[PDB]
Amino acid sequence: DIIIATKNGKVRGMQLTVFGGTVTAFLGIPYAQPPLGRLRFKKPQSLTKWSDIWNATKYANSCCQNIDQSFPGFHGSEMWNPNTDLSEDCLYLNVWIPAPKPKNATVLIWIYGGGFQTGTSSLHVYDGKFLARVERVIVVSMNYRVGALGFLALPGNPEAPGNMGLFDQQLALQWVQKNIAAFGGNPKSVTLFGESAGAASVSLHLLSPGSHSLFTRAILQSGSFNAPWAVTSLYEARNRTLNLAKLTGCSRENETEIIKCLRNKDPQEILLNEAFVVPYGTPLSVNFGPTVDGDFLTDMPDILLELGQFKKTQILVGVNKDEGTAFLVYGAPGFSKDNNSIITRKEFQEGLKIFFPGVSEFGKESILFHYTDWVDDQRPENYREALGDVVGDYNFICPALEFTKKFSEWGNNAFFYYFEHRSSKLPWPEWMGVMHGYEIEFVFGLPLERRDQYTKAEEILSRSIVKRWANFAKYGNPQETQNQSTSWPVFKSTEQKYLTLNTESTRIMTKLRAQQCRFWTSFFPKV
Ligand SMILES: *[C@@H]1O[C@H](CO[C@@H]2O[C@@H](C)[C@@H](O)[C@@H](O)[C@@H]2O)[C@@H](O[C@@H]2O[C@H](CO)[C@@H](O)[C@H](O)[C@H]2NC(C)=O)[C@H](O)[C@H]1NC(C)=O
Ligand SMILES: *[C@@H]1O[C@H](CO[C@@H]2O[C@@H](C)[C@@H](O)[C@@H](O)[C@@H]2O)[C@@H](O[C@@H]2O[C@H](CO)[C@@H](O)[C@H](O)[C@H]2NC(C)=O)[C@H](O)[C@H]1NC(C)=O
Ligand SMILES: *[C@@H]1O[C@H](CO[C@@H]2O[C@@H](C)[C@@H](O)[C@@H](O)[C@@H]2O)[C@@H](O[C@@H]2O[C@H](CO)[C@@H](O)[C@H](O)[C@H]2NC(C)=O)[C@H](O)[C@H]1NC(C)=O
Ligand SMILES: O=C(CC(c1ccccc1)c1ccccc1)NC[C@@H](O)CNCC1CCCCC1
Ligand SMILES: *[C@@H]1O[C@H](CO)[C@@H](O)[C@H](O)[C@H]1NC(C)=O
Ligand SMILES: *[C@@H]1O[C@H](CO)[C@@H](O)[C@H](O)[C@H]1NC(C)=O
Ligand SMILES: *[C@@H]1O[C@H](CO)[C@@H](O)[C@H](O)[C@H]1NC(C)=O
Ligand SMILES: [Cl-]
Ligand code: NA
Repeated sequence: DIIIATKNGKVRGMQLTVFGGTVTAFLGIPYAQPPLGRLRFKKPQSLTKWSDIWNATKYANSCCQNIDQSFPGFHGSEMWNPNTDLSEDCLYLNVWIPAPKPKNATVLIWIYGGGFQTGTSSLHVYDGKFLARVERVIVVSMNYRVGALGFLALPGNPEAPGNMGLFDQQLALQWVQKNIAAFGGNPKSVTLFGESAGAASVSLHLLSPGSHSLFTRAILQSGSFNAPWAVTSLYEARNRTLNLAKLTGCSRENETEIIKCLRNKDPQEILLNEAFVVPYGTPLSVNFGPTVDGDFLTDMPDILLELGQFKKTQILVGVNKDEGTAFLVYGAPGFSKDNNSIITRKEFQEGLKIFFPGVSEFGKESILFHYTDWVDDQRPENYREALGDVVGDYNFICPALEFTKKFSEWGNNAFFYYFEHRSSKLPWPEWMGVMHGYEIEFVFGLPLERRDQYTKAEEILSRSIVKRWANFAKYGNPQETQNQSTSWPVFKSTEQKYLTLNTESTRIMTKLRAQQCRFWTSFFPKV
């Protein structure tokens, strides 16, 4: 038996058998007063100490959220839905520590994605035991409030200031600082890493002064705050809030009176209305997300980035080959996970109307013109592939490249990756390629388990990525130094070198999506 004394009370863990060794796991440690009753929509509050032994032996509740439902019984979408009860009582975190207790281990903290509306840390693909076992790092992950209960904003009004989920994350970073030593971790070697909306969270911690001292380094997988979906303007945050207050019968004049009305509604009353606070959405709609609150974010983050106002440290940044395709089956016409989704030129034009609803007719012709310079005119997948690339280049790749250029221009080492391996167990059809979210299982080392029917090539690749990520955490340099690997060069503005990850041959390339990204980053803003 292992029991650890944390600054708030004793916690009891459990021991897991991994790869013929042992990992000690502490699942569901509370790290904040439960945000219930009058605490709804507030920043997380400090935890009251307990005298007993807390039995952190099962994953805790996941924060309230809407469950994905487009494909009932389909593992491709259900692997992402929560696997514990939904409750507002959900501010818990998990800790995996090597066996035996390490002396001064580097800590990796995971922040999951889910478009700031969904997510939970108990997903199978976020299991930190393999990293603990294989690399002797400590893995920490936390749950944070999502959707309206996590990001509803009437800015200035402390009854609902916005960024609550971000502050949840922050409080858990504070917990690791205050307690990870007791578990044998080094609070001075802490690396945030997250994917998608989690990677945008990580990026906002680089800007938040409150977070500057809570971590060492940062890994952004398929996400950054400069992505078009990542920050809600204060105008939209208030229209979205008033709309939700109308939809629930909570419109009052005194803005503080609205919040107490919203606090009396049931979580499902709010959750059911979240979809309609936007009149016309897109599949990338983030109805309740980060805002410039003047607390976590002291100014519009793009100004902070451009004027070097962020934590100076190393970053690891990267994207997947086919980021956009996932969104194509959540709304684009003629697309389906059950057929090859060959679409015509007309269907592609309505696809753009879906993803760019408020963009001029001239804007849409420019996208079309930029993305229909056929290598082979006769290829009938042409429009299908072009539409996924539009959505992927615009929503993930180009913003991550622009983030890495601007960040590295202030002198810190940056490393960029292009993940282009399609998991042999990927349940979505082949036309969807190397989708959003399906490098995570490689980062967490799931293919290291030989019983899981990943290929041998996948064991090698995951083993190399795990070593690169751990080396980045431990030493701020993502090399694999022992197995004649390709050396991973720094991303410099005036060359823009990146590393491709795959099974066949890891190579160095330059200026990824150069022409696409000039279009989206420089020209398209003018339309
Ligand atoms: C655990 O290790 C720290 C040092 O961690 C390293 O330095 C960090 C800045 C960061 O770069 C990490 O990735 C590194 O692994 C020890 O901290 C030192 O403690 C002495 C004690 O007198 C103090 O004088 C130093 O200023 C501290 N900082 C450094 C940088 O040396 C810490 O003592 C170690 N603790 C245990 C229990 O092993
Ligand atoms: C700001 O919000 C208003 C109100 O939104 C409407 O009411 C909400 C409760 C919710 O049900 C939304 O989906 C509604 O659309 C928006 O004004 C509406 O815009 C639509 C556009 O199709 C129009 O048909 C309605 O008549 C408008 N209703 C009112 C009362 O003005 C407005 O567009 C939002 N501003 C944005 C999104 O920039
Ligand atoms: C690919 O499928 C889409 C979606 O159709 C659904 O899935 C199919 C596998 C099959 O089960 C259909 O019966 C389902 O409706 C097809 O697009 C639909 O086309 C019909 C008729 O043209 C139209 O009424 C629907 O609104 C369309 N729905 C969507 C989401 O586009 C598409 O034609 C199929 N493409 C190919 C190449 O087979
Ligand atoms: O995952 C989200 C939000 C997210 C997104 C939405 C639809 C399709 C794909 C991803 C997102 C929205 C906006 C900006 C970035 C990411 N919601 C809960 C729910 O739908 C689950 N997701 C869908 C799957 C589809 C394949 C892999 C990714 C996850
Ligand atoms: C914690 O778990 C141990 C072992 O299963 C059990 O004996 C003990 O009663 C539990 N304590 C509490 C407070 O649940
Ligand atoms: C709104 O309510 C709060 C709390 O009751 C009060 O302090 C504030 O003065 C009220 N504002 C207005 C404009 O009535
Ligand atoms: C390097 O290669 C050996 C076998 O040749 C393998 O067992 C080991 O896990 C590899 N390490 C990494 C980090 O790829
Ligand atoms: Cl054509
Ligand atoms: Na390429």
